Amino acid sequence: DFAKLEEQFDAKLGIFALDTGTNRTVAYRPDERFAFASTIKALTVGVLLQQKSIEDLNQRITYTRDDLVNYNPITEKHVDTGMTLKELADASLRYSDNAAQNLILKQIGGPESLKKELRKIGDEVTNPERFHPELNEVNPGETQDTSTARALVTSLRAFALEDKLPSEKRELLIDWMKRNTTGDALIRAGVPDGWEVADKTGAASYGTRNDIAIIWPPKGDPVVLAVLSSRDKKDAKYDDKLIAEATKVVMKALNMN
Repeated sequence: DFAKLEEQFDAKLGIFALDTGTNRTVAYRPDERFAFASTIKALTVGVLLQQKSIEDLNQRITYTRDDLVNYNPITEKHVDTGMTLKELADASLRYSDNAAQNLILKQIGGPESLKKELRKIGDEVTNPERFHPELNEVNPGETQDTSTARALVTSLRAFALEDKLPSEKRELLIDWMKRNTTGDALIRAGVPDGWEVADKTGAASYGTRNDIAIIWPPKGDPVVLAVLSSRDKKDAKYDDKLIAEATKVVMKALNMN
Protein backbone atom coordinates (compact mmCIF):
# COMPACT_ATOMS: atom_id res chain seq x y z
CA ASP A 1 0.00 0.00 0.00
CA PHE A 2 2.85 2.48 0.64
CA ALA A 3 4.49 1.56 -2.63
CA LYS A 4 1.15 2.12 -4.36
CA LEU A 5 0.96 5.65 -2.84
CA GLU A 6 4.47 6.39 -4.04
CA GLU A 7 3.35 5.30 -7.49
CA GLN A 8 0.05 7.31 -7.48
CA PHE A 9 1.71 10.48 -6.18
CA ASP A 10 5.13 10.19 -7.88
CA ALA A 11 6.78 10.67 -4.50
CA LYS A 12 9.08 9.07 -1.96
CA LEU A 13 7.46 8.28 1.39
CA GLY A 14 9.07 7.89 4.82
CA ILE A 15 6.88 6.31 7.47
CA PHE A 16 7.44 5.35 11.07
CA ALA A 17 4.64 4.68 13.56
CA LEU A 18 4.86 3.33 17.08
CA ASP A 19 1.92 2.07 19.12
CA THR A 20 3.02 3.01 22.60
CA GLY A 21 0.59 0.46 24.11
CA THR A 22 2.07 -2.62 22.37
CA ASN A 23 5.35 -1.51 20.93
CA ARG A 24 4.20 -2.55 17.52
CA THR A 25 5.63 -0.46 14.64
CA VAL A 26 4.81 0.30 11.02
CA ALA A 27 7.84 1.29 8.91
CA TYR A 28 8.51 2.20 5.30
CA ARG A 29 11.81 3.86 4.50
CA PRO A 30 11.95 4.76 8.26
CA ASP A 31 15.61 5.73 8.19
CA GLU A 32 15.58 7.72 4.94
CA ARG A 33 16.48 11.40 5.39
CA PHE A 34 14.13 14.22 4.45
CA ALA A 35 14.27 17.93 5.06
CA PHE A 36 12.38 18.27 8.35
CA ALA A 37 10.94 21.67 7.46
CA SER A 38 8.64 23.09 10.12
CA THR A 39 8.23 19.78 11.94
CA ILE A 40 11.34 21.06 13.80
CA LYS A 41 9.18 23.66 15.51
CA ALA A 42 7.73 20.92 17.80
CA LEU A 43 11.15 19.79 18.98
CA THR A 44 12.24 23.44 19.33
CA VAL A 45 9.39 24.13 21.73
CA GLY A 46 10.26 20.96 23.55
CA VAL A 47 13.72 22.37 24.16
CA LEU A 48 12.39 25.80 25.13
CA LEU A 49 10.08 24.18 27.66
CA GLN A 50 12.88 22.13 29.06
CA GLN A 51 15.11 25.07 29.63
CA LYS A 52 12.53 27.49 31.18
CA SER A 53 10.09 27.33 34.03
CA ILE A 54 6.53 27.77 32.89
CA GLU A 55 6.49 31.25 34.48
CA ASP A 56 9.66 32.08 32.57
CA LEU A 57 7.65 31.72 29.35
CA ASN A 58 6.10 35.01 30.34
CA GLN A 59 9.32 36.83 29.28
CA ARG A 60 8.40 39.39 26.60
CA ILE A 61 10.49 39.34 23.46
CA THR A 62 10.80 42.65 21.59
CA TYR A 63 11.44 42.33 17.90
CA THR A 64 11.40 44.40 14.71
CA ARG A 65 10.60 44.04 11.06
CA ASP A 66 14.12 42.65 10.58
CA ASP A 67 13.04 39.56 12.60
CA LEU A 68 10.13 38.91 10.28
CA VAL A 69 10.86 36.48 7.44
CA ASN A 70 8.76 34.75 4.72
CA TYR A 71 5.67 33.74 6.77
CA ASN A 72 4.72 35.65 9.91
CA PRO A 73 0.96 35.25 10.44
CA ILE A 74 0.97 36.08 14.10
CA THR A 75 4.29 37.89 14.66
CA GLU A 76 3.58 40.45 11.95
CA LYS A 77 0.66 41.76 14.03
CA HIS A 78 2.70 42.36 17.18
CA VAL A 79 5.86 44.16 16.26
CA ASP A 80 4.79 47.16 18.33
CA THR A 81 3.99 45.24 21.50
CA GLY A 82 6.33 42.27 21.36
CA MET A 83 5.21 38.76 22.24
CA THR A 84 5.95 36.56 25.21
CA LEU A 85 7.81 33.27 24.75
CA LYS A 86 4.51 31.49 25.52
CA GLU A 87 2.79 33.42 22.75
CA LEU A 88 5.67 32.74 20.38
CA ALA A 89 5.40 28.99 21.08
CA ASP A 90 1.66 29.12 20.36
CA ALA A 91 2.29 30.96 17.11
CA SER A 92 5.06 28.65 16.01
CA LEU A 93 3.17 25.46 16.75
CA ARG A 94 -0.40 26.37 15.82
CA TYR A 95 0.22 28.65 12.82
CA SER A 96 3.72 27.57 11.73
CA ASP A 97 4.92 31.17 12.22
CA ASN A 98 8.46 31.25 10.91
CA ALA A 99 9.51 34.40 12.66
CA ALA A 100 8.30 32.90 15.94
CA GLN A 101 10.48 29.84 15.35
CA ASN A 102 13.53 32.00 14.61
CA LEU A 103 12.96 34.11 17.73
CA ILE A 104 12.54 30.99 19.92
CA LEU A 105 15.64 29.43 18.33
CA LYS A 106 17.67 32.55 19.14
CA GLN A 107 16.41 32.41 22.74
CA ILE A 108 17.66 28.86 23.17
CA GLY A 109 21.11 29.64 21.60
CA GLY A 110 20.58 29.12 17.85
CA PRO A 111 20.61 26.04 15.65
CA GLU A 112 23.81 24.63 17.14
CA SER A 113 22.42 24.91 20.59
CA LEU A 114 19.25 23.14 19.51
CA LYS A 115 21.35 20.38 17.94
CA LYS A 116 23.25 19.95 21.22
CA GLU A 117 20.07 19.72 23.17
CA LEU A 118 18.65 17.12 20.80
CA ARG A 119 21.81 15.08 21.21
CA LYS A 120 21.30 15.30 24.97
CA ILE A 121 17.86 13.70 24.67
CA GLY A 122 19.33 10.91 22.57
CA ASP A 123 18.64 12.10 19.02
CA GLU A 124 21.89 11.64 17.00
CA VAL A 125 19.98 12.03 13.64
CA THR A 126 18.15 15.33 13.51
CA ASN A 127 20.51 18.02 12.16
CA PRO A 128 19.43 21.63 12.77
CA GLU A 129 21.75 24.08 11.03
CA ARG A 130 19.83 27.10 9.74
CA PHE A 131 17.05 29.58 10.44
CA HIS A 132 13.98 30.20 8.26
CA PRO A 133 13.79 30.77 5.37
CA GLU A 134 16.86 28.77 4.46
CA LEU A 135 16.19 25.69 6.49
CA ASN A 136 13.46 24.71 4.01
CA GLU A 137 15.89 24.56 1.14
CA VAL A 138 17.63 21.19 1.11
CA ASN A 139 19.02 19.47 -1.96
CA PRO A 140 19.01 15.69 -2.51
CA GLY A 141 21.86 14.11 -0.60
CA GLU A 142 22.40 17.06 1.75
CA THR A 143 22.05 16.40 5.50
CA GLN A 144 21.65 19.94 6.80
CA ASP A 145 18.16 20.48 8.34
CA THR A 146 17.19 16.82 7.85
CA SER A 147 15.94 14.01 9.98
CA THR A 148 14.25 10.63 9.51
CA ALA A 149 10.76 9.39 10.31
CA ARG A 150 12.13 7.16 13.05
CA ALA A 151 14.13 9.89 14.71
CA LEU A 152 11.28 12.45 14.62
CA VAL A 153 8.92 9.96 16.19
CA THR A 154 11.46 9.04 18.87
CA SER A 155 12.14 12.66 19.71
CA LEU A 156 8.52 13.79 19.69
CA ARG A 157 7.64 10.89 21.97
CA ALA A 158 10.50 11.70 24.29
CA PHE A 159 9.31 15.30 24.89
CA ALA A 160 5.53 14.83 24.78
CA LEU A 161 5.04 11.43 26.40
CA GLU A 162 8.22 10.34 28.25
CA ASP A 163 10.59 11.99 30.72
CA LYS A 164 12.30 14.80 28.79
CA LEU A 165 9.77 17.15 30.31
CA PRO A 166 7.71 17.22 33.51
CA SER A 167 3.97 16.73 33.20
CA GLU A 168 2.81 20.33 33.17
CA LYS A 169 5.20 21.14 30.32
CA ARG A 170 4.19 18.02 28.41
CA GLU A 171 0.63 19.25 28.70
CA LEU A 172 1.42 22.63 27.19
CA LEU A 173 3.18 21.05 24.27
CA ILE A 174 0.41 18.56 23.64
CA ASP A 175 -2.36 21.15 23.90
CA TRP A 176 -0.66 23.46 21.44
CA MET A 177 -0.15 20.60 18.97
CA LYS A 178 -3.69 19.30 19.45
CA ARG A 179 -4.96 22.75 18.47
CA ASN A 180 -2.74 23.13 15.40
CA THR A 181 -4.52 24.96 12.55
CA THR A 182 -2.34 23.84 9.64
CA GLY A 183 -2.83 20.08 9.51
CA ASP A 184 -6.43 19.41 8.65
CA ALA A 185 -5.65 17.81 5.25
CA LEU A 186 -2.75 15.67 6.52
CA ILE A 187 -2.57 13.08 9.36
CA ARG A 188 -5.89 14.40 10.76
CA ALA A 189 -7.58 13.57 7.46
CA GLY A 190 -6.57 9.90 7.90
CA VAL A 191 -7.86 9.54 11.48
CA PRO A 192 -11.54 9.19 12.38
CA ASP A 193 -13.22 12.34 13.62
CA GLY A 194 -13.32 12.46 17.38
CA TRP A 195 -9.95 10.89 18.01
CA GLU A 196 -7.55 13.52 19.39
CA VAL A 197 -4.51 14.34 17.24
CA ALA A 198 -1.52 16.50 18.15
CA ASP A 199 0.45 17.37 14.96
CA LYS A 200 3.03 19.62 13.34
CA THR A 201 3.28 20.06 9.58
CA GLY A 202 6.05 21.09 7.27
CA ALA A 203 6.93 21.69 3.63
CA ALA A 204 10.25 22.22 1.91
CA SER A 205 11.94 22.24 -1.47
CA TYR A 206 11.78 19.19 -3.77
CA GLY A 207 8.05 18.91 -2.99
CA THR A 208 8.75 17.89 0.59
CA ARG A 209 5.57 17.51 2.66
CA ASN A 210 5.64 16.26 6.19
CA ASP A 211 3.50 15.77 9.28
CA ILE A 212 4.39 14.37 12.69
CA ALA A 213 1.74 13.50 15.24
CA ILE A 214 0.47 11.79 18.34
CA ILE A 215 -2.87 10.08 17.84
CA TRP A 216 -5.09 9.03 20.82
CA PRO A 217 -7.71 6.46 20.15
CA PRO A 218 -10.90 6.92 22.35
CA LYS A 219 -9.29 4.62 24.91
CA GLY A 220 -5.86 3.02 24.98
CA ASP A 221 -2.31 4.30 24.58
CA PRO A 222 -1.34 6.73 21.79
CA VAL A 223 0.37 6.13 18.49
CA VAL A 224 3.32 8.42 17.52
CA LEU A 225 3.63 8.81 13.72
CA ALA A 226 5.82 10.58 11.19
CA VAL A 227 4.80 10.77 7.53
CA LEU A 228 7.53 12.41 5.43
CA SER A 229 7.63 12.80 1.68
CA SER A 230 9.65 14.32 -1.12
CA ARG A 231 9.87 14.37 -4.94
CA ASP A 232 12.41 14.57 -7.76
CA LYS A 233 12.21 18.14 -8.93
CA LYS A 234 13.26 21.19 -6.97
CA ASP A 235 10.11 23.14 -7.66
CA ALA A 236 7.78 20.15 -7.39
CA LYS A 237 4.33 20.57 -5.91
CA TYR A 238 3.12 18.31 -3.14
CA ASP A 239 -0.25 16.79 -2.55
CA ASP A 240 -1.58 16.64 1.03
CA LYS A 241 -3.68 13.65 0.09
CA LEU A 242 -0.58 11.50 0.03
CA ILE A 243 -0.11 12.11 3.74
CA ALA A 244 -3.81 11.54 4.60
CA GLU A 245 -3.83 8.25 2.63
CA ALA A 246 -0.53 7.06 4.17
CA THR A 247 -2.05 7.68 7.57
CA LYS A 248 -5.10 5.52 6.73
CA VAL A 249 -2.71 2.69 5.75
CA VAL A 250 -0.93 3.02 9.14
CA MET A 251 -4.28 2.98 11.01
CA LYS A 252 -5.27 -0.27 9.18
CA ALA A 253 -1.92 -1.86 9.75
CA LEU A 254 -2.22 -1.22 13.49
CA ASN A 255 -5.81 -2.66 13.54
CA MET A 256 -7.14 0.70 14.77
CA ASN A 257 -9.43 1.31 11.88
